[PDB]
Amino acid sequence: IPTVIAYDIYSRLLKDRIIMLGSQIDDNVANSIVSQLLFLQAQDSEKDIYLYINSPGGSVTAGFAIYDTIQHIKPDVQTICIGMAASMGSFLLAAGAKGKRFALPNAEVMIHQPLGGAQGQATEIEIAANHILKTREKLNRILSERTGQSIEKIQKDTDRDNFLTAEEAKEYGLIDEVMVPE
Amino acid sequence: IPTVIERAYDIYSRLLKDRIIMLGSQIDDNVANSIVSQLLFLQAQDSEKDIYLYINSPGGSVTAGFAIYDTIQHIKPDVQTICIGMAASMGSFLLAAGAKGKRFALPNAEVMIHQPLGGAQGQATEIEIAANHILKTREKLNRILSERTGQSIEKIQKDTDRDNFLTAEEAKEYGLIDEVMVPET
Amino acid sequence: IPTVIAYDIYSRLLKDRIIMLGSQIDDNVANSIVSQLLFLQAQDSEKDIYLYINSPGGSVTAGFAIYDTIQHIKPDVQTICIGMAASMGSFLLAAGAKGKRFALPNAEVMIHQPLGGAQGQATEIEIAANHILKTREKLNRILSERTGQSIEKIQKDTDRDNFLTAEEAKEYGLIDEVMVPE
Amino acid sequence: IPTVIAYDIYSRLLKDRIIMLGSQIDDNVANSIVSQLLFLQAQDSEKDIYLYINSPGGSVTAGFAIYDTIQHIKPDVQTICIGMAASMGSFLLAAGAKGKRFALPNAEVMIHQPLGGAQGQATEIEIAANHILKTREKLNRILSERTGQSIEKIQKDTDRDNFLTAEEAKEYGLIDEVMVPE
Amino acid sequence: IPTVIETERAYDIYSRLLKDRIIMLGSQIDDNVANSIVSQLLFLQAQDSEKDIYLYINSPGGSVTAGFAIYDTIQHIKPDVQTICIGMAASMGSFLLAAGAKGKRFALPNAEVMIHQPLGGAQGQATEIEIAANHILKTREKLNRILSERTGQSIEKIQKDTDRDNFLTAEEAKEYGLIDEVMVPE
Amino acid sequence: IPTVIETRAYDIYSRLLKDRIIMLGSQIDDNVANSIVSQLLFLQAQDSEKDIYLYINSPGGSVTAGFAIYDTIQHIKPDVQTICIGMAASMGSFLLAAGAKGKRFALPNAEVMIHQPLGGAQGQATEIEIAANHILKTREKLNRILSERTGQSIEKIQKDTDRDNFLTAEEAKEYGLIDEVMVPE
Amino acid sequence: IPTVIAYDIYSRLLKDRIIMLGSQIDDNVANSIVSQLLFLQAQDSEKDIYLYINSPGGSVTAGFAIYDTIQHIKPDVQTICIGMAASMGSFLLAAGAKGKRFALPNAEVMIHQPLGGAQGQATEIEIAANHILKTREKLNRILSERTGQSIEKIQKDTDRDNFLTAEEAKEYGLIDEVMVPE
Amino acid sequence: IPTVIAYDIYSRLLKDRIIMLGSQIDDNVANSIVSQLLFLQAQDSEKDIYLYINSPGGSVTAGFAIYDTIQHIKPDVQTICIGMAASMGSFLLAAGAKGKRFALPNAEVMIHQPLGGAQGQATEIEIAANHILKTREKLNRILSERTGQSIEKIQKDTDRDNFLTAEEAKEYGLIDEVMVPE
Amino acid sequence: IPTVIAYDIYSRLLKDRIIMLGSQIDDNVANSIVSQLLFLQAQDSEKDIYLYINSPGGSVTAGFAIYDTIQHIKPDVQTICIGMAASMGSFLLAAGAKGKRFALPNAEVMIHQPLGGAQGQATEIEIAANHILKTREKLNRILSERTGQSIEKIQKDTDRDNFLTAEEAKEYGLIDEVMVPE
Ligand SMILES: C[C@H]1C(=O)N(Cc2cccc3ccccc23)C[C@@H]2N(C(=O)NCc3ccc(F)cc3)CCC(=O)N21
Ligand SMILES: C[C@H]1C(=O)N(Cc2cccc3ccccc23)C[C@@H]2N(C(=O)NCc3ccc(F)cc3)CCC(=O)N21
Ligand SMILES: C[C@H]1C(=O)N(Cc2cccc3ccccc23)C[C@@H]2N(C(=O)NCc3ccc(F)cc3)CCC(=O)N21
Ligand SMILES: C[C@H]1C(=O)N(Cc2cccc3ccccc23)C[C@@H]2N(C(=O)NCc3ccc(F)cc3)CCC(=O)N21
Ligand SMILES: C[C@H]1C(=O)N(Cc2cccc3ccccc23)C[C@@H]2N(C(=O)NCc3ccc(F)cc3)CCC(=O)N21
Ligand SMILES: C[C@H]1C(=O)N(Cc2cccc3ccccc23)C[C@@H]2N(C(=O)NCc3ccc(F)cc3)CCC(=O)N21
Ligand SMILES: C[C@H]1C(=O)N(Cc2cccc3ccccc23)C[C@@H]2N(C(=O)NCc3ccc(F)cc3)CCC(=O)N21
Ligand SMILES: C[C@H]1C(=O)N(Cc2cccc3ccccc23)C[C@@H]2N(C(=O)NCc3ccc(F)cc3)CCC(=O)N21
Ligand SMILES: C[C@H]1C(=O)N(Cc2cccc3ccccc23)C[C@@H]2N(C(=O)NCc3ccc(F)cc3)CCC(=O)N21
Ligand SMILES: C[C@H]1C(=O)N(Cc2cccc3ccccc23)C[C@@H]2N(C(=O)NCc3ccc(F)cc3)CCC(=O)N21
Repeated sequence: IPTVIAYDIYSRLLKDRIIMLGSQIDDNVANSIVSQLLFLQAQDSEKDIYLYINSPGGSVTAGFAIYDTIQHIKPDVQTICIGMAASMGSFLLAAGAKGKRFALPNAEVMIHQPLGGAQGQATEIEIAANHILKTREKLNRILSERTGQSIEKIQKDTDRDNFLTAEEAKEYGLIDEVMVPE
Repeated sequence: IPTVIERAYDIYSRLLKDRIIMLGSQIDDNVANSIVSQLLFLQAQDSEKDIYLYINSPGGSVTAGFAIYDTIQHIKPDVQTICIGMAASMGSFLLAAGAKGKRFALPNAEVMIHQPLGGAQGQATEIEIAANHILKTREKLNRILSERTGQSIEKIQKDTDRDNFLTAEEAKEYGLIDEVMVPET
Repeated sequence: IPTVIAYDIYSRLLKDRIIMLGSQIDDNVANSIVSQLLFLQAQDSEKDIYLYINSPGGSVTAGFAIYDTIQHIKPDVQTICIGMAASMGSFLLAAGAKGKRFALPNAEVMIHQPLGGAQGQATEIEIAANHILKTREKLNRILSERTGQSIEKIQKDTDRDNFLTAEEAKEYGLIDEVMVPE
Repeated sequence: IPTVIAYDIYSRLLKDRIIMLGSQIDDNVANSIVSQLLFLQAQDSEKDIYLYINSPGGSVTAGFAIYDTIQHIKPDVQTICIGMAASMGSFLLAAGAKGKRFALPNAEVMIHQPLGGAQGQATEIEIAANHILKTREKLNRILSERTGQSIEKIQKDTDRDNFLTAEEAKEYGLIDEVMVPE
Repeated sequence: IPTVIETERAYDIYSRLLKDRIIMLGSQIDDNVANSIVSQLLFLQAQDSEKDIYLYINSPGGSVTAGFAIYDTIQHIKPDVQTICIGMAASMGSFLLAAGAKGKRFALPNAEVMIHQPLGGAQGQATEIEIAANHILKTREKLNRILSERTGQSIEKIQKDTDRDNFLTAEEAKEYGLIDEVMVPE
Repeated sequence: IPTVIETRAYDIYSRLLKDRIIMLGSQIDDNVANSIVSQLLFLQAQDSEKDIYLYINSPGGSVTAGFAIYDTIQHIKPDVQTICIGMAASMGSFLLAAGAKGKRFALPNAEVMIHQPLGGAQGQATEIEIAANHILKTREKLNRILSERTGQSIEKIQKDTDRDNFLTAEEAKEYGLIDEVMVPE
Repeated sequence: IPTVIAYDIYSRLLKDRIIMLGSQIDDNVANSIVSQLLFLQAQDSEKDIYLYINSPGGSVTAGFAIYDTIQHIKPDVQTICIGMAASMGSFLLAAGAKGKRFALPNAEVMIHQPLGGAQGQATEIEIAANHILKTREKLNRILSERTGQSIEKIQKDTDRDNFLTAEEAKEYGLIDEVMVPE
Repeated sequence: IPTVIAYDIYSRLLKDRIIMLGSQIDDNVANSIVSQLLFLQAQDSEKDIYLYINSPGGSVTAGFAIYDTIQHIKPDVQTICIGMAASMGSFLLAAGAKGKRFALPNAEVMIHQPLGGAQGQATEIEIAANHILKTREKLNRILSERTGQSIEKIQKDTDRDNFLTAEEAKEYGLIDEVMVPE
Repeated sequence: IPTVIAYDIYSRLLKDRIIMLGSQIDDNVANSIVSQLLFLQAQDSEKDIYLYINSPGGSVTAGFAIYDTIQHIKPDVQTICIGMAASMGSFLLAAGAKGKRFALPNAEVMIHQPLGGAQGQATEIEIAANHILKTREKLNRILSERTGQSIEKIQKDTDRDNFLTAEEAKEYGLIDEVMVPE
């Protein structure tokens, strides 16, 4: 990772209120992004923040740590998909400030239902199944609110992996604009 | 495994000549296929004479256990069940499935009952299908166990929530067996 | 495996025209079952054969080796599900002689779409995908013929794992009768 | 982990009296949090401290190192659940200053009985069982004091994994308020 | 394993011993070993319900439930089952040595007998560990009660003497009541 | 591990060491002992009169590494307070008991565990005898010191450490392993 | 292993009352040798048995199973070392009938103390040590009786690995004669 | 391994007094060869035995079990090297009856010093070193007697791997004749 | 490893002429200790150096690098055993300046013969054995000189692991004094 003069390149972007979500979402990545959001709010509660998303998704609870911190803070958080946003990464792309959710033209967006597992006694499997179904209902309700699509349509469209172009993601309501090059 | 000469037989084949079938391992499809074949063979040799099913098993596959269960109910001879050592999980289900009045345990045998085990990985809807299947399987097992023990389905559900170890005398009181086979002085 | 006097127990059942399909279906299992079917036809071309099925399925081509040998020979092949018939095992259960397909009352039948995999260049993945889709069409067409259900219904009902009781399998047309105990 | 100007982002939050419990609880995590608590008390014995919790739980003794240090020091320790608090993480959430325990709206709280293991001679297994049962009695007694729920209710409600929404965690007495976004 | 031919029938050496009513318990006790020994005991009872059976024990023990399959079959059948320890009888092997017909439990002079409490494990939730602990404690109570009956020692003494590995010579096993006689060479 | 900067940058543990707090927060091996011994000797050189605070959250470990720490504590002039937070087990509980008389503490929910030493021996009969004699002499040395520091008899310590023995903070005070439970205001 | 006509070659030697101890001594080898000794006594109570020893030793309890069976039975058991007899193998060589213990001229005999191990609590290590020391005292006392050497000399001479030629083994009293070729 | 009518091919050769040493020499191979030698002596004490050698050698004590049994029995044992005789295999080739040691023309003979290992305390390494040096002295003394070469020459010529043609092995005195084809 | 103000704790002790030998002795540890000794001689050729020993020993040549550097330099090197000094660690403890070799009261000292290994040809094993025996003679001669015990006594007392208390090590001549606490 190069240095500019001294900042590593990512720390230099954070100085200009750009946060990089560029990996699988796990608790470490979420804790870092949450801390960056809270720090940027403290530096300036009015100026936009820019969340770059190039992520295959990951942990749903880690993604909700980021989601709730975005909604909590005062500054608008713009989202921009570059490369790919899949699964919980596409959920966070849709969670950006209204009118300020973007993708570049060749970015890939993918939506699908949550994944998990359960081993053990029948009653333990039932608890695990009830939990993942309730988690899917929670994700679909918020995605319905942020896209304008019905919960029934989101349920059908996420039954299996669903790949969208940037223009399809705009038509769906996951983003507001394709950022076309000059 | 030793051989006896009467015809030369391995010791298990010699017991099968006297209508004794050994369920002495974890229940998998291979064990079930062997026991099903033995039951059908013994019915063909003599449709009236009892068969003796020895059980020393920690259980195993529910579907493999139902292959044995359904074959026992299908054939004409009574199938006596005897628990020696241990009958756990699907092994205790099969012990309870013997001919009425002919389900036994020796005095220091261990019987254990509990809910079925399994697992699922994948999409939420795949986990839901797997959960619904294992819950329906537990309902099926509990209904039959209620019929064969005389206990209510509600009681069987409570009593199998966790591992429940029974002595031979406790298994008789519960209705999983009819008698403890006490040794002659 | 016990001996009866001298036959191993499975060879004794074959003397009474009973074939055991009691394992995952691979080429070795199929080759054995095909050989047994051809031998039994040669011993007596008129007397029924009994195919016991307790199988989680397996290879589709190995299953079609058994299916085509059943249809080729002159004797009726009865099928009986004891324990479980899943995937290609349920296909073979449905392939028995009309009126002579059975299950015992607590036997489990499961139907679902074929599984596979492909790695490599885009064009290699396309060839593999086209092959498994054509295989699914072939399975569904034959299952429609043997059950009386439409291809559209079979496609919907096999999208995910679908567990049937013996009575449900009779209602579906996968078997003719539940063999209830005296 | 980015730098702000020089602090790593987590060290910058600690300058504003924010401690991150963002991983599984082991002795290393506990020792670090204990040290941070004692340092912040020394800097200012009156000003609140903020404990962020995004944790699946972990070691009960490591969790009690954190619990007893929170109760020992003079400043109030606010707790906030973001993402998830499970097992000993939910215990620590409930341990925050009365009136200053929070969750964000989509945070997950899970409560369950302690896990462990025992191998060896019958008398060794008896010692291990008695120890884990006494540990569960200690956890339930403290959680009863902090939630207002009876020990009998906590015992029943933690027999298996019990997932709570933020609002359910407030109703239970694990938190005081859901921190709703403006 | 060698073959012997008697005039003509060919036997592996262990099958030839079984023809003379000798059963070999010569390995760790698991369900497969127990199923074989149980089958041999039932077969020998059917061949002759009156003639003694000889159970050779050279075993480090093993599964308690597999051992109780053997124990209960010994008590069930009509013939006396002599037990003889050669080499070693440890843990559930020493329990089976003590279970032979009264007056017909033997050891050769340099055989090792070891007694100790049962071993096991549990992993999982507190309530699962409690169920596992209660089960192994009840199993130890059952073992100790039977060993008290077969040796003449009190349950309190058996509990103390099996807290840790306790190695006995053949003569010490006789003094304890685990065997009746040391078979001293002529 | 976070850094604190005072108008000097310290990792948080180095900042605690500036206030004479040493962290024994892991399994005791030679590396941990060498670090703690160096810290004790440095703190004595900085101030020979001011108390040192040894935080203990440890499952124990090496007996010889623990005796490196024990002997350094007794050697130096300053009193070393000991405080158990979380857990002190095995050699960690021995070191808790080794703090300055009247200055051994535990927080209320801390766990203390005492047990006999663990080890191994492999080889010829005479090599096993040497190893056994050594671990028995090591146990007697530990028990003699624990008797001195708790006021309990060697025979009581031997009985109470035969198997794992878990104590609450209040039980550890009653036993003489600590002087006070540090109750919160 | 070749067949002679039908016996495998070892079974043909057993017909002539020759038992082969030709491997490491474990419980399986001891059970086999014990069974062979008891069978040979039953076939002929008067005729000598020949125990061939080419063994590096092994389990002390398995070796004592063989030793006690040799002393129990009525026939004399000659011992002959060919190749090597080490550790418990040399103990069994010395245990043959008085006057009928042999080695061929280039055979190797090795004597040494018993090996073992213990891991666990100090009291467990003490029990293990006391047991191996008592086992060594028993072995050395029997070797003193069968060689004519003092217990003190046997203890000194077995402290470390001690290799003997056939002639040295005769001089020591471990064998009676070197079987020199015609 | 084919059957002739019924014998496996090696058992058929043993019926004509031919023993195959065709593998690495370990105790199992030695025990088998010793048993075959003793059986053939019992069938006919006067008729020659033929020992085929195609072996890379192996255990020195296992080789001495074979060597001493050859010298013990009354029949002459011819040796024939076909393929290769190395290390203890070349020692056994040289041990055949005087005038009846052969090789086929393209057979390879290799001689070299014994191999072993020693691990542990200085005094244990010393015992192991003294043992392997004494073993080498024993091998060299016998090879000197059987070849007519000096012990000093054999020591020098076996310091490293020394490969001989059949004709060179005859010149050395390891064999008596090269068996040239008709 | 903590910092004091800036030095890591071990570098701060080196500033006060204290060298820590606190691990197994390998070439890396020896090279570091040798460098520290040469640096301290340069900093002050007259002032004592303090070598702390808590070591299970290790490489004999690495230990002799340390030993010879101690004897080469002008300053007295005090040695102090804390925790344990075993094998080459106890050799180095005995190598400190006469009158300035110490142990704390509960420190363990263990002496024993050198360990090693050799695998290969007889002549390679002989070279390895002669080397380890010469190494033991060199160690014993120096230990006799430094303790005042005879070489014969040192040989007997190091045949097996020999554990000494601090007081016993003083009686033996391995240290001069037990450093008793005030
Ligand atoms: C265009 C707009 C926006 O959409 N982004 C999102 C974004 C994030 C990461 C990578 C991107 C790549 C391509 C396109 C947009 C990317 C950030 C950008 N910002 C800047 O470029 N700021 C100067 C700046 C950048 C880096 C730096 F180190 C210093 C200054 C902040 C001000 C602003 O309006 N924007
Ligand atoms: C709102 C309140 C609170 O609940 N927290 C907890 C908290 C912790 C971690 C992440 C969170 C994310 C979302 C919401 C609360 C979060 C900390 C916060 N603090 C600040 O935001 N302080 C400015 C600040 C932050 C970071 C920084 F680097 C400099 C200043 C301290 C003063 C205070 O009242 N609060
Ligand atoms: C009842 C009917 C049938 O449905 N089967 C299928 C079947 C196969 C495998 C296991 C089964 C278990 C339970 C129920 C049916 C089973 C075989 C059977 N046959 C026999 O039982 N024949 C005597 C026989 C069996 C075995 C044997 F070794 C000798 C004879 C052939 C004649 C016939 O009509 N039937
Ligand atoms: C029909 C024709 C043929 O195409 N085959 C090939 C074949 C091979 C293997 C499996 C097959 C399965 C299905 C269809 C053909 C199969 C062999 C068959 N033969 C027999 O069926 N011969 C009786 C026979 C079979 C087996 C047996 F054990 C005894 C007799 C030899 C005589 C002959 O013309 N044929
Ligand atoms: C109360 C007393 C004591 O018992 N300890 C032990 C201790 C050690 C580790 C964690 C603990 C957690 C909870 C309770 C006691 C803990 C240290 C403490 N000290 C301080 O708190 N000193 C200010 C201080 C701390 C850290 C820091 F970075 C700066 C100053 C030194 C002065 C003193 O009397 N004490
Ligand atoms: C007593 C009754 C019974 O409950 N069993 C069940 C049983 C099965 C396996 C092991 C057992 C061990 C202990 C006790 C019962 C055991 C079988 C037995 N049978 C026999 O013993 N038959 C003679 C026989 C057995 C074996 C053999 F090889 C030859 C004949 C069939 C006739 C009969 O009524 N019984
Ligand atoms: C007492 C004497 C001695 O025997 N040692 C050896 C020693 C080494 C390592 C750990 C030990 C633990 C306990 C006992 C002795 C220990 C070093 C000590 N020195 C000091 O303590 N010097 C102040 C000092 C220490 C550390 C530091 F960072 C700064 C100054 C140098 C001056 C001196 O005479 N001594
Ligand atoms: C002496 C007595 C007894 O205690 N045993 C137990 C025993 C079992 C296994 C190995 C043993 C080794 C040493 C000593 C006893 C051993 C069996 C023996 N039996 C025989 O020896 N029977 C002839 C016989 C044996 C083997 C054979 F193949 C044919 C016949 C049955 C008749 C009898 O009273 N006894
Ligand atoms: C010479 C004497 C003896 O010391 N042995 C021991 C022995 C055992 C194994 C390998 C040996 C190799 C070399 C030298 C002795 C060997 C057995 C031999 N016996 C025979 O040779 N018996 C004929 C025989 C052997 C094998 C066979 F298959 C048929 C007959 C039994 C009768 C007898 O006195 N002896
Ligand atoms: C004695 C002579 C020499 O043979 N060496 C080689 C040497 C190298 C490494 C380790 C050694 C250990 C023991 C003995 C020699 C060692 C270097 C030494 N030098 C110094 O000691 N220079 C002061 C110096 C050393 C280290 C330091 F950090 C500062 C100054 C340079 C000047 C010189 O003549 N010599």
